[PDB]
Amino acid sequence: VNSFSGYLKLTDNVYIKNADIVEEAKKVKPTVVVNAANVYLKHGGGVAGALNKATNNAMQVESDDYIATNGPLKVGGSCVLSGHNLAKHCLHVVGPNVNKGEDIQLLKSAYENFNQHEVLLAPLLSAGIFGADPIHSLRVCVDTVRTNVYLAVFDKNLYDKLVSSFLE
Ligand SMILES: CC(C)[C@H](Nc1ncnc2[nH]c(-c3cnn(C)c3C#N)cc12)c1ccc2c(c1)NC(=O)CO2
Repeated sequence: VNSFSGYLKLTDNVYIKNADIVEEAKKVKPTVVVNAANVYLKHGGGVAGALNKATNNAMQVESDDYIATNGPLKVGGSCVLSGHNLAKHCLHVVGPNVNKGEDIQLLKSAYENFNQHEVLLAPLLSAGIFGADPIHSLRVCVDTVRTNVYLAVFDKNLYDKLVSSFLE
């Protein structure tokens, strides 16, 4: 149904909210929820672990079957799979992990995957333990994505910092 509510409008197509992406998926029933994935789709921590646990491991079982037959994704790439009980589809997107020395330049390619979907509920790519500067990740999102993106950032201080920085 895509019933998003309580978001701050940053640009004509980018919205942000201080919220857990899992709770937003349950409330919104979006057509697409984005997972902040790794190349072998191992959903142990961060956003991926939170989405997988909310599907009672159904996401991991599906992802393991996909990987066994197709092999790993590339950094900056994506994969559409079932959204299970959270969404119609899950778009698994691999942002670069700069704490593991991956190229930050690939974050544009990661967000470019969103342009295949009219509307998406998504997290901030490459932020948290992936190590990118969260203000830079929001700028790449705004400059790259042309479709409607609703960003859920589950940290009040980080949310207030991104909004404040964007309004400068
Ligand atoms: C920047 C953070 C605010 C963001 N985290 C989140 N953002 C939005 N909804 C969230 N729910 C939870 C949650 C819910 N339950 N649990 C046990 C967790 C956890 N962990 C976490 C979460 C974040 C964390 C790690 C990341 C990425 C983004 N991006 C990447 O590319 C990979 O690494």
